[PDB]
Amino acid sequence: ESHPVLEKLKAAHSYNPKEFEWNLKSGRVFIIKSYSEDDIHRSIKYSIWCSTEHGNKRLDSAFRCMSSKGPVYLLFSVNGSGHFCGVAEMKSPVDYKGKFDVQWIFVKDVPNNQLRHIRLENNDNKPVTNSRDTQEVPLEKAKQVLKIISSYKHTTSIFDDFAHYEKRQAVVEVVRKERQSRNK
Ligand SMILES: *Sc1ccccc1C(=O)NCCN1CCOCC1
Repeated sequence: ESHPVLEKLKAAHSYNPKEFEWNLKSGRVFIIKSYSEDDIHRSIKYSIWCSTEHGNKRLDSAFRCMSSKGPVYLLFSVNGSGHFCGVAEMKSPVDYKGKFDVQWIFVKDVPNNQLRHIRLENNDNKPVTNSRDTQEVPLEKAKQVLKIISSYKHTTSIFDDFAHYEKRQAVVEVVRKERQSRNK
């Protein structure tokens, strides 16, 4: 049983492409720390993201500075998960509490133990796996991360729980409408 939303997305997008250029000629790369799986699922299916107010202004500034002279890539992980879950390219400036277009490219779980050896000089030389939201990754270390994420032979991804997230969204909307209706 495969869900038609996911079937539609997989046919319209080339997720986890075999020929991905990790040795970037230019670009900027940022960590995104999400609060929940549900937000990741929502972002993949609608091609949008919202950071915090401060996070939005940092990504807005970076995208407009890049002026399409190179990509802005976002490396996604939810707080506490122990893996990265995909990478998207930022595709629009922030629109105002503030959302922007993203294009998901990799959707796959990469355990933190494959990336912990990469450390970020611009964040007290901490592992890239102990970053906060919108932490920027230096270009050479971004190449190392993207090469590992691109080539890692993943065993699972959020897509394996896709129908679960669909039902969760649908139930949440009905619970809210009933609750709003009882307040009137
Ligand atoms: S608005 C959006 C778009 C795509 C995926 C998730 C979301 C979302 O609703 N996020 C809610 C929590 N955010 C945390 C950071 O501050 C903004 C809201």
